[PDB]
Amino acid sequence: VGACVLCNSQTSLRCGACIRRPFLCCKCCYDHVISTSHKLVLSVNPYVCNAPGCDVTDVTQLYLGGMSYYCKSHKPPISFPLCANGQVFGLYKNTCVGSDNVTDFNAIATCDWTNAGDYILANTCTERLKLFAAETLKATEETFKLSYGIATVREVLSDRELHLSWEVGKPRPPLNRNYVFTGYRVTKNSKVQIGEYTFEKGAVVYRGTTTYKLNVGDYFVLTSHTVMPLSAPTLVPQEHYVRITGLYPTLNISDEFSSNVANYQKVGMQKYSTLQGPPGTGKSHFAIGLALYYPSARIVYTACSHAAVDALCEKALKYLPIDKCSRIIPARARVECFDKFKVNSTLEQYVFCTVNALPETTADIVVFDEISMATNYDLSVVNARLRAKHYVYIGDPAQLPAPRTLLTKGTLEPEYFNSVCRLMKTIGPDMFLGTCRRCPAEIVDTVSALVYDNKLKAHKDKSAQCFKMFYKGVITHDVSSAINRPQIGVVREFLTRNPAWRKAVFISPYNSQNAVASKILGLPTQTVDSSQGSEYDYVIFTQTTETAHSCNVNRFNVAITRAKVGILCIMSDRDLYDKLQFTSLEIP
Ligand SMILES: Nc1ncnc2c1ncn2[C@@H]1O[C@H](COP(=O)(O)OP(=O)(O)NP(=O)(O)O)[C@@H](O)[C@H]1O
Ligand SMILES: [Mg+2]
Ligand SMILES: [Zn+2]
Ligand SMILES: [Zn+2]
Ligand SMILES: [Zn+2]
Repeated sequence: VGACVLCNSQTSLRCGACIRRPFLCCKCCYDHVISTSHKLVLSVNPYVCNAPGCDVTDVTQLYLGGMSYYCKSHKPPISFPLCANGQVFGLYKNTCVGSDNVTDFNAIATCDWTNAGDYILANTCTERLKLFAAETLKATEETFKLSYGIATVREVLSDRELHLSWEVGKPRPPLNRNYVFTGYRVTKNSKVQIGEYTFEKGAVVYRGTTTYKLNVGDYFVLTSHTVMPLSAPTLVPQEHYVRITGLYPTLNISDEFSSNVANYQKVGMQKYSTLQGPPGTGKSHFAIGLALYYPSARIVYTACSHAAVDALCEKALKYLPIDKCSRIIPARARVECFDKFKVNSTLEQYVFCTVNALPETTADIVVFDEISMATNYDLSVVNARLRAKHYVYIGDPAQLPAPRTLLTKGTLEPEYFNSVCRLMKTIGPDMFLGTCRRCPAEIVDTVSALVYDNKLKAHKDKSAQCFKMFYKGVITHDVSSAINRPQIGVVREFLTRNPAWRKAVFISPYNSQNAVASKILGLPTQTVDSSQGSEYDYVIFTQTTETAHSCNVNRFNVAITRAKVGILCIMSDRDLYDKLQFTSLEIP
């Protein structure tokens, strides 16, 4: 027994065909079952024909007789429909209102999440539906991981190398660092977890959360996480204040964070505040300075990726007392991340943690950085677990989004990423930093006229070290990713002529190209995903292919805006090459 998801009308009915089983009132249950393929209803007992040897679970055929339910063919003459005239028989069959926006609920519950419009509706609906939509999406995504087959240990070559065998009749997941597996040891009458594992193609290379000596017969499946019911909203009700509440501002502040003191005051004058900033404009710098303006306040810094949280940790290292910081890493995951703070010291003034690894705790201010990669599920988790006085949502909708791996056909705008990005595109951000304080003028001019509507201002001047070369090269593939060796050879010859560029960071859309360029060039390699929130003096980027993946403007924007001094872009698509306001080089 619970509350309807479309009315809040008390009811005992749930839809069994919905993969989330939401409470539905008598009218809503009727409105849903008559217009969709969903016909199973769950009350105290599932509505099913009490006739011996009958299968009818469809509520549209069932009738009530005494204390049992019968189908259309096994019903007595005096028997009444369970679902008729617009309602469904159930507890509280009389406190049933009826929603006007049930058309939305039907589309959300029945869509496969392969079109952008399915995600548009999941962000433009009511708040009660946003939580439901995020549950259905995450459950759909987690259910789609079961379509891949099991991988078992066939042969152990060494430690960091394996031979795998694949469960028949099912496809194989892509082998790279993005996809994390779980290993199991087969016991007598059960199965026990061995840790976390990731695989790459050399015979496969492996790294584990443990040093376990995996033997033949152990198996790996994509790590699936529990979909939790969402209670707290994506955004709490907005409260505006008349003075600063709960916080005591500092008397003297450093000259770096002096330009944000007006915005820092606005943070403490309202329940939640949004800061939109183009790349390299000081959004994360804004977040760490907030701690210095409210020295007594306890701030929780969170983001959706371990990379973005590490970026905040690096800045916090420079500006905050190191003995007041902590990095929250989840139990028994090796995944290498910033360990210059105390690890898993939840009761510190400053806490740096990932969204899905958040502990249930209070804070004075909550800072959510890189908001473009967030989802409504993430926003709900943050309000659920972190109870704070102030919520600061920081990010750039024109940077990396959350991976919507089931989204296939169509283009989703940044305005439909999540409810916080929805505010930034409609009513505007509460705060805004419009001056890029990191990249040279050539990069800023490129991204300003490319994606930021010529509204991005540069603080740095032309460094004259931003170069672009047009070489398609030779594209070679292994399964998921791709490799362009001639484009790497261009960098190799370039690296001799510019010896100040072998400390540079190599960026590429494909991480097989990263591995190949790491072996031949021997440079530090970062993916666009792994470079988020980070800045490097010199960046070398090879586009590798002209595929739709490599030509993504947001992905391309993030990659080239990582450089603070110089960048070299080996482009394959002339459309993006000509839109680069760099200096062109000549072929040898
Ligand atoms: N007021 C400031 N004083 C000194 N350095 C600053 C200031 N604002 C920004 N910077 C520097 O400019 C760079 C950009 O800041 P940062 O906060 O990392 O960018 P960002 O807003 O997070 N862009 P992104 O990587 O998309 O998150 C960093 O090197 C900062 O140290
Ligand atoms: Mg940032
Ligand atoms: Zn349903
Ligand atoms: Zn209802
Ligand atoms: Zn029957």
